[PDB]
Amino acid sequence: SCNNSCQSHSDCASHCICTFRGCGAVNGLP
Repeated sequence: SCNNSCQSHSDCASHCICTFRGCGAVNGLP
């Protein structure tokens, strides 16, 4: 779903959590 770096939903999108390890997806999606 979201495979990009970010700190505060700066690069993330579509309700994608952002952390030190970049953005995250749901249900293990691309």
